[PDB]
Formats: sequence, C-alpha cells, structure tokens
Amino acid sequence: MKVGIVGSGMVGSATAYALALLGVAREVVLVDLDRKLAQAHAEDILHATPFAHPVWVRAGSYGDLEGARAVVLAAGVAQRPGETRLQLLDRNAQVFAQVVPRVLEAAPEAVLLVATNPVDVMTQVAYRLSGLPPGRVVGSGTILDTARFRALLAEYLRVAPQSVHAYVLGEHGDSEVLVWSSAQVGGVPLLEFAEARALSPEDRARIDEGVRRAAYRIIEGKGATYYGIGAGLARLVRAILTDEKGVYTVSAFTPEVEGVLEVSLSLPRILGAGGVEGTVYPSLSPEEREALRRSAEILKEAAFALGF
Amino acid sequence: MKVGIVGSGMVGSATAYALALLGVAREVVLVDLDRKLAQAHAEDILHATPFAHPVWVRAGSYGDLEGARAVVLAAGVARLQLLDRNAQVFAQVVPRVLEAAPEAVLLVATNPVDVMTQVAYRLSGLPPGRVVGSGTILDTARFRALLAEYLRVAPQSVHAYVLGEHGDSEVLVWSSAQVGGVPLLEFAEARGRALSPEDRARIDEGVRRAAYRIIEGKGATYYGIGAGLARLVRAILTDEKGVYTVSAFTPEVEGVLEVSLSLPRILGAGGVEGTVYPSLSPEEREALRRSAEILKEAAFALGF
Amino acid sequence: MKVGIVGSGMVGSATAYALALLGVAREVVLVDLDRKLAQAHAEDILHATPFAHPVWVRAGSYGDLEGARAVVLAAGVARLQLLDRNAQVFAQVVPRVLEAAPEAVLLVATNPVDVMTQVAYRLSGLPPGRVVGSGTILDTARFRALLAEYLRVAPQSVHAYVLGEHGDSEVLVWSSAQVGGVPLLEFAEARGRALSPEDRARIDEGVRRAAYRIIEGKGATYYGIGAGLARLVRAILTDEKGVYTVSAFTPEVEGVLEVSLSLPRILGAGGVEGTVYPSLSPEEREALRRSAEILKEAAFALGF
Amino acid sequence: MKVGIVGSGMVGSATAYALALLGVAREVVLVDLDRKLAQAHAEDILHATPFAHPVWVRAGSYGDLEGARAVVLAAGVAQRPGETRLQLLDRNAQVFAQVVPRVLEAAPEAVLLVATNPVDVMTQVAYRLSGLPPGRVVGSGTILDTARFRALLAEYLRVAPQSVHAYVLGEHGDSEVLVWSSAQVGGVPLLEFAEARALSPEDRARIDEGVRRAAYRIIEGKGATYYGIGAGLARLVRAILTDEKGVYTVSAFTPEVEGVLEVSLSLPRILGAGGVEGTVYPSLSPEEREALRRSAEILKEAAFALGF
Ligand SMILES: NC(=O)c1ccc[n+]([C@@H]2O[C@H](COP(=O)([O-])OP(=O)(O)OC[C@H]3O[C@@H](n4cnc5c(N)ncnc54)[C@H](O)[C@@H]3O)[C@@H](O)[C@H]2O)c1
Ligand SMILES: NC(=O)c1ccc[n+]([C@@H]2O[C@H](COP(=O)([O-])OP(=O)(O)OC[C@H]3O[C@@H](n4cnc5c(N)ncnc54)[C@H](O)[C@@H]3O)[C@@H](O)[C@H]2O)c1
Repeated sequence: MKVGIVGSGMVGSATAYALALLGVAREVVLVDLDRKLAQAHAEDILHATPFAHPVWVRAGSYGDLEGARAVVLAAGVAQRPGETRLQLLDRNAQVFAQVVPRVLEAAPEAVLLVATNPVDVMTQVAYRLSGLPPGRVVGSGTILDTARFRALLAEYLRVAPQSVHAYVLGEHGDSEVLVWSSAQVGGVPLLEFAEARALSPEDRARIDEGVRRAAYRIIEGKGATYYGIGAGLARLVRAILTDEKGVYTVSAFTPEVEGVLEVSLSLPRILGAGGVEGTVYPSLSPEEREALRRSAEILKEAAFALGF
Repeated sequence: MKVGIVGSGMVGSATAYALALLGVAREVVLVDLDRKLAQAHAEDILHATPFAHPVWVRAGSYGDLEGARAVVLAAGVARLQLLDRNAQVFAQVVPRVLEAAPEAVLLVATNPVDVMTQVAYRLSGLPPGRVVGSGTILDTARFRALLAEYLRVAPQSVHAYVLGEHGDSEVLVWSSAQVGGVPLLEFAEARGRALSPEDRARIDEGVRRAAYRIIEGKGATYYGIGAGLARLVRAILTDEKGVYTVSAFTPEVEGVLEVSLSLPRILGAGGVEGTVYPSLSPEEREALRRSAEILKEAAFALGF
Repeated sequence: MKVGIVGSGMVGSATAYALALLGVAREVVLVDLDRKLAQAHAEDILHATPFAHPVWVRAGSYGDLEGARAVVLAAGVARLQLLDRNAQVFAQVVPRVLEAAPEAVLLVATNPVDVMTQVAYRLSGLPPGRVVGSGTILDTARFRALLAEYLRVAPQSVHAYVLGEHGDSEVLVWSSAQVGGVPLLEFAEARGRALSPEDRARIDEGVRRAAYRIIEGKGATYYGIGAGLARLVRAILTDEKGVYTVSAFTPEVEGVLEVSLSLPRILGAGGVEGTVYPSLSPEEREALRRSAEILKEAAFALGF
Repeated sequence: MKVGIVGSGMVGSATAYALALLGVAREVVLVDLDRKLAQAHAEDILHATPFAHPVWVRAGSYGDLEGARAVVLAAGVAQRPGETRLQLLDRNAQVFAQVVPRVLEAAPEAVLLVATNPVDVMTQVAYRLSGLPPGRVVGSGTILDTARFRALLAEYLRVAPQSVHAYVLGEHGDSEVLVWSSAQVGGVPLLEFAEARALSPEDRARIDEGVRRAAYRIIEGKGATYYGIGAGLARLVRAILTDEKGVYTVSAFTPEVEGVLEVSLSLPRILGAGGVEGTVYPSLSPEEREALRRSAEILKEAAFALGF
C-alpha cells in the first residue's frame, strides 16, 4: 500500500524516514512545491532502505498520489520576522486551500493526516476545505505528549508503559490537559495504586513539565521538532493501513466538546482504515473538564478569527 | 547494549534516530559541546521511542560514554585546509573518547571518511581494526539495489562491490559482480535483461552522483548514512562477523602503503577482523591504486 | 541471553520454537532424560533458525543450564494421584535446576499450573516471586481478543482479566473490564455493539472451553502455551516489569492462606514483583475464593 | 493476504504456527479431511497470536481457500507396516489427485507449495495433476539443507551466514549434492579463501554429515520433522506474498537437468508472486555434475514407476 506526504520538509521527510525504517508501507510518495527538495529527500532515504526494509520511497506529483490510503499534510510556511500570528496562520490556511483539493483530486479515498503546526487549527482548516465527513481528517494532536505522559508515569511507578493508561487531551500545546483523575495502571486507579505499592504535587508538577514543555525545550535548542512526530505519524499511518481500530488521542473535528461547538482538538479516538471511527470519553474531574473547556475555547477562537 | 555518538548535528542525530527506530541498542548517548543541541535531539528522538523500541536515548559528556561498545564520530563540517580543521577536532575527540570507553570500536562518519579514518587511527593508538570508517557501504548497497531493480531479482542475491575512496574515485567492481554465483553479465543476459554499456553508465551515475544530487536540492545528506551507520553498529553489537565495504587502515593496497580506504571486510565486536580481496580487472586495479595514492598524498600532507 | 527448558515434549519444544521464531533469547537449552528426544527437537528447530533469528538452540544436561536467567518447567503428563507423580518429578527437577542456575526464575508450565507452581515454590526454597506459573495468560488474552473482535476495537485497548485457577474455576472479571478507561458494557453500548447476556455466555464458553475443544480433536495443546510462555520469558529477560495474569504463591487471597493462583502481577528480571488487585463484584469474589480453597485442599493433600 | 494449507498435520500446523509468529500473512486457512483436527490446531495457534502478530488463523473448507495467494500441500498418508514404498507413494499420489483439483477449483491463481515427503516426487505429481505451467508448483526441496550447509560453513569460517554462498541441489534426501566447488564467501571462492584466512577431507565429511543426516537424526529420536520445514515454508510463502524474486534451492518440474528429462528436483530458482521465475545454474564440477545426474535419475525412475 502507498502513503502520500505533501510537504517534504523536516516533519515530512522524518515521517518518510520512519515509515521506511519501520516498514509500515510498501510505497511512500513525497510531494513538494520544491521538486528538487522532495527528490533529494527520497533519494537520501532510499539509501537507508537496504539497511531496513524494502520500501519504495520516491518524490512525485499530486497525480502520483493515486491509490494512497493515507496522505500526510506537512506543508506550511515559516513565519516572517514581524508579522502577526494570525497573519502566519492565514498564510498556512492558504497553503491548505491549495493542497487539500489537489490531494483529494488524485486520491479521493485517502484519509488526511494533518501534521502542520498548530495541528488542531490546521486540522479544522483541513476539515472545512475537504468536504469529507469529520472522521477522515485526522491531526496527530497530542499522541506524543500522551505517550510521554505514560512513559513518565511508568518510570515513576517502575512498571511498563503498556500497563499505564493515561491521556493528554485538548489543544496540542500549552493548554493541553493531563487527565490525572482517571489515569490507570493495570485497570486500577493510578493515584490509588501509587499511594501504596504515591504522587505528591511536586511529583505531578515535575511530570507535567516533562510533558508540557518538551516541545518548547526541543525547539529552544534545535529550532524545530520532527523526529518525534515522524514516528508518531508513522504509527498513525500503520493504524490506518492495517485498519487496527486502535485508540489514540488525535485531533479531529468534534461536534461539541464540553460546551464549545464545532472545534478540532485531541480526544481518545478509535483509528482505522476510514479515519477516526468513534470517540472514547474517559472520566474527567471538574478541574480537568474546565481545562478542556478552556483549551477548546482558545481553539474555537482561533478558528473564528481565521474564518473556519 | 550501549553506543555513543559524538557530534549532534544532522548525521549524528539521524544515526541515533535510526539506532532507536530499528531497536539496535539499549542505550544511545549523544555528545556535543553544544549541550542544548544534543539534549534537544535526544528529546526529539525520545518522543519517538514509545512508537518503536525501548531505547534510552540521552545527551551526555564524554564521561557518559563509559562502557560503550561502539562510538560514532560524526563531528565537524563536510578543500585541503578543511581537512586540517576537522583533523584538529579529532585530535581533541579521539583521546577524550578512548579515555572513557577504552574498549569501544570507533566508527568514523565525518567526511572525507577515508582520510578522517586515517587520522582517527593514528590518533587512537589502537590496532588498525578498531577504527572503522563508514566508507562505501551506502554506494555498495545502492549498486546492488539498482542491479536488483534492473535484473528483477532480490538485492540479497546480488553481490557487487564499490571499493576505494568514498567519492568520485569510487570503483564499481563490475568485473567480479555476481548473482547467485553466476557472473552478473551472463546472468543478466540469461534473464533477458542484458546490461548494455549505456545501462551500466546509467547505473554508474546512479551510484556515483547520488550524493551530489542530494546536496544540490537538499543541502546535506544524513538519512542514508544514519541507517547504514546503525547497521554497522549492529554488526559490532551482535559480533555479526558479516562482510561490509567499510574504510580502515590498510598496510598495503595495489601498491601504496599505510593508507585507509574501503574494501570488503569482516566486522565484529572488535571491529574489522579480516579482509576479503575480490577479483579486480586491469582497469579496476588501476583506479583503486590511483585512488589509493590520492588518499595517501592527502594523508601525508596532514602529517598522517 | 540464555533460557532453559526442562521437559522436551510438545509443550517444552513448542516453547523453544516460539523462543526461536520470535528471537527472544540468544541461547535456548532443552533438557530431558530422553537425550535423543531433546536433540531431535533442538535440531528440528535449528533447521528453522536461518529463516528467523540467530538463536542457538541445543540439547543439554542440567549442567548446561548454567547462567540461565529463566528455566521453563514443562515436564510430566497433563486425577489426584497424577498430581503426586508429577510432584515427585518436580522434587527431582527443582533441585537439579537451582543447582546449576541458582539465580534463574522458574516458569512452571506443567498442568495443573496452580498446584504445580505451589509444589515448585515450596521445593525451591526461593522467595515467592521467583517461581512463576503460566496460569491464565492464554485465557486473559483470549478474553480480550474476543471482546476486541466483538466490539471492533484493537486488543491493546481492551483491558479484561481471567483470574484464579486455570481451568473451569476460571473467573472472567467482567465487572471491572474496561476499554480505554471506560466500563466495558457502556463502551459496548456506546459503540452500538451492546453485550447481551447471551453474547457474554458465548464469549465465556469461547474462553473457558477452548482447551477442551483443542484436546478433543487434536489430543493436546502446545502452540498457544508455547508463545505465551515465550512472552513471559521476554518480560523476564528484558526486565519488562509488565503486567500478566500469572500463577504464583500468594500469602492470602479472598480468605484462604498460602496458595497459588493467577492474579495480575508485575513480571521482571526477578520474577513476580508485585500484585495489582482489580475490582471484583460479589459473585466474582465468591468464585475466586471457592476456587482458592479448591486449590488449597488439593495442595494440602499433596503435603504442600 | 491469505494463505492456504491443505493437510493439517505436524508439518501443516507447524507452518501455520510459523506464519503466525512471523506475521507473514493476515489470514491462514487450514483444510483437512479431519475437520476437528484442523479446528483444534487453528484454535491452539490462535491462542498464540496475542503474543506475536494479528494473524487470522482458522480452519475451513476448500471453498474457504478463495483468494489465497499460495497454498501449502502437506496432506498425505502414513505408511502401513509391511506395504512397499511404491505402494505408499501411490497412496499419496491418490491423496494429491483429490487435493490439487479441489484447491485450484477454489483458488485458480494460487501458487502450489508442495511439502509432503518425498517432496521431489510429490512435486512432480502435483505438477502433472495441476495443469499449470511448471513455475507455479514449488516444492520446499533442499532449502533447509542448503541453509544448514551455509550455517556450518560460516561457523567453521567464523563469518556470518549471509556472506556465505553455498547450495545443496538435487533430491531432497540421501542423494543430495553439496556444491563445494563453486561455494563462495564474499564473492570469493570458499576453498581458496579458507586455505588462507582451510578445509580438509575430514572437515568436509563432518560438514556433509551435519547436513545430509540431519533429517535422519531428527526422525530417529522424534519420529518426524516439522519445526524446520514450518519456518522454511513460512519463508517461501513470504517470498511469494511479497513478490521478492529471491533465489532459493526449491523443487520444480525441470525440462532437462544434466541429461535426464522432465523431472522435479532442487536447483537455485528465482521465487516470486507467480512461482518460480527462472533457474540459476551455478558452476558444477565433474563429480558434482555426476552426483546431480545420479540424483536426477533416481527421481526420474520413481516418477516412471508411479506414472508421472
Ligand atoms: N516542527 C516544528 O517544530 C514546527 C514549528 C512551527 C511551525 N511548524 C509548521 O509545520 C510545518 C512543517 O514543519 P517542517 O519543519 O517540516 O517545515 P519546513 O519549513 O522545513 O517545510 C515546510 C514544507 O512545506 C512545503 N510547502 C509550503 N507550501 C507548499 C505547497 N503549497 N505545496 C507543497 N509543499 C509546500 C515547503 O516547500 C517545505 O518542504 C511548517 O510549515 C510550519 O508551518 C512546525
Ligand atoms: N515430516 C516428516 O518427517 C515426514 C516423514 C515421512 C513422510 N512424511 C509425509 O509428509 C506428510 C506430512 O507430514 P506430517 O507429519 O504433517 O503428517 P501427518 O501424518 O501428521 O498429517 C498428514 C495430514 O494430511 C491429512 N490428509 C490425508 N489425506 C488427506 C486428504 N485427502 N485431504 C485433506 N487432508 C488429508 C491428514 O488427515 C493429516 O492431517 C505425511 O502425510 C507423510 O505422507 C513426512
């Protein structure tokens, strides 16, 4: 099966690299405005293939996207020193208004995976422009933070990450919510389980920061993040390719969430061949509900300001 | 086990991402004077881990490289004076490394590998086999992949080598290339996919000019070398004893003495463990020798 | 690393084939008084190796089990007196093993696991966590697989347990089963795939009667336990610390003292490292207790 | 993709187990005269699946073989104490005359993988009965012995098996031929390479026996072999499924080999989605040519005696 990636930058190329090294798909096509950029990345990656799996990674045009089961959208522009954030956002939205129609043209059945930051905002824009049902436009959302949250909880409890059940919901950013209340280990309540075989506010704060500020720390000393999202996207693509029906905290147009209407944010969603297939609402505490409501408002606002 | 990487730029970090994605080692340590960069990198990659293999990737000082069975030297830039500068960096690194991990195998990645591997050797005071340069592994693999694509047979069944200096002095060894023990050219004709001189020229530029194409429209190469480097690390960690066209200090080659270039070599827990000299034609032996002196002179110039 | 297997019958050999196919360990040693059988087995499996992972599978004596981090006890047959006979075999094996690999974790596979794990414990003189029986791992996994199939969600998102005695006394823990942190039954209704009492009955027989169906038309079960056993071995070799419903000596449970049965447990390099008591309903707590005494009495009878 | 296996015995079931543990196919169907046998094996294997890969292993009928890309033939009868070998052979041939037509009925495009011993004989019978072109009926042949031959040479040379190029050709049995003459390491001649960085007749004899008598030793202390062929078949199935075009020493109807006509034996063959796709004749020494000629005669003879 083949997967598309429009936007052959650091995020786009890293995802292709992960897809190859992990052998998630037989064919991977990079599409970019800068034709030579996409070709150079495909060839560099192709030189890695003999050392991993037989994956056909190549650069192509929208036409070469035909038959793709999923298409990663990692196209976008870089902010100009001095312009406003809503000016930047508007410019990316223009990029999407060019890309979405082109992609669905060549691969009408493809599930759209939005990766361009801010992912929740771009996920809403991708949805409005596509003309598809909500479930077929999926943003990576908080999958990376949710995973780091479990890893951290597992490192603290001295248990395996697979046994830890924890979610980071809402906006993929500063207003994300760590669902501490219903977090579980082996089906048992985390906080409870820890208080015996605990978690002080200082421990929770240190974990909160290890999760919430990771992107910030990475951008700070590297300029951008891509390796992490590359594998995360790779995993989301495998889920679509294999029709796994696995539960991931990904961004998707949500009818109503805690009061706000028609906004895209991360919630535990069942992911398969046709996109998201159902939401799994976990138990939230008043505080958490409120934070999720807060985070939702922030995105709804950006949405309105942008015309979506 | 534990592997180290000195130089947290694109190549060094790509290598770590490969090490992590393929699940090659248990621990990966990134070392760079720009501490925040190595940490940013190690954290970007640690975000990927839950979606691949349980690899502990983190930044550290030379000291943290303690007990590493292999260390990747990917520091520097990418032009004679440049070599001297990169050479001084190695004079600074090689000691600091062997200091913390006296028994680690050194995997030179910095370009130009052949010369840089030469430098690393003399600077290490270790035996010739414990300092291995990535050399022509990507090219050999690309050579077999193109033949495989052309012949329509699986790459594992194609046996071909790219020897010598990693660059334009590369020697594609067509003379003794094989497919299932059969000479390449007759296997090709037998399959109905004969390799014309033009087909081979096409394949030659495909192998020899890849790097140039990748730099031109991308700026630098790192994805390919990251995976190749990780594969080498695996051969060292699992004492694989497999055969790779990697660069290493060679006593004599086609005429020249004490020089480093790529040849088929058995790679294990202690590094290069033996050489497998393939059959070369008159032409191929020429090139390999001319290429050998090219490196020899450059090495002499640097005082190595 | 190195894992050992005592009892080269179908289960013991299936386990080795799983260990080899999945590439769990570097070395696998098969031990059985019928030397030629263990060798035949180890050789049949060594024929598979080139087509999977580099695992050194071979036959050996207890002595060859030196340095094994885990040893699988799959000796015996498959009825009170039988227990006594199997019990005497263990009296013969447990010592001989701890003798060559004093620090290995014991993985009881011989049926009935619960009772046999009890025997192994008392006979080992090790702490309660170092003797682990396969218990209900296959049933728990089959329970989640059926719910997953029915709900149309991935198995990794389904959290359900089968506790107690591995057999007809199995307790399917429906009360606290979940899917993504949501109670199973309401998640099911929410998805439009509500679980009627008949659906659950269907699933119950699917889990509880599998073994019976497999024996009836095949004679014995070994493929499933071979892979489950290999998974446990991996958790011990990689000090995974994951959660498995395995059998182990338990100080007290729902009323009864010093007995071995299955409960969610954290498994690492030193064996069971902790217990995770899930929420049980009045009914489920009953069964688990009745089942607990069933095992307790049988254990007493054998003098354990 | 789905793979079929008619004959749910030790070889058939072991192959299914390997396919599952290695994740070679998404669906695996066991068909057997003994319906309950096949169901019990599928369910036992299904209990292993949660610990490896999501493979759907089930028992079914010939009809349930529809869409299979490859079908393993491991059906056969056990010799009756006292009957002749040609009587046993004839009885297996009767089993195949029932199976082949049924399989091609439900899965006309499937590649037939013969596993039933004697594999070369059964491979010829499978070919004659099928009505397909030669390349679509493939017997496991000497893949296991060829692999053991390389492993042994590699253990002796202290090099990796992947670098060693060696073949065991002809009949899968006592008359198989170890191609010592053109055996290579890193493209270089084995014997030559060893004599420097050697191989005495005592060393070759010890290796010959480690290869040629392995099956005998296994049958002797176990009664039958299956684990080895299970993974070997698994690998052959992966090659067909992925259209790998890899070179394997497998049995197939060969027009002419060293003089004998229309006989099935192992030769280095290119294996892909459509079966064998071309033979790779390595250099043979007079002695080897002769042994191969000898081995071919033996099989041609059995073939005639059986009516194939
Ligand atoms: N990863 C991060 O840390 C981060 C931070 C801030 C913003 N973002 C956003 O995420 C996107 C991806 O990040 P990245 O590092 O890979 O970015 P990048 O700047 O390296 O690459 C962006 C890619 O999208 C391409 N592109 C732009 N318009 C296009 C169009 N109309 N059609 C096809 N391709 C087009 C570019 O040519 C380029 O290859 C960025 O555009 C940016 O807008 C990412
Ligand atoms: N593996 C060995 O060491 C070995 C040795 C000698 C002979 N063989 C031959 O190889 C075959 C496979 O060996 P195995 O151990 O798995 O054998 P097995 O005896 O355990 O199973 C043979 C299977 O083929 C089935 N079968 C017979 N006729 C059938 C028909 N018409 N349709 C569908 N199924 C049918 C049986 O019912 C059984 O499930 C044997 O039949 C035998 O003839 C194998």
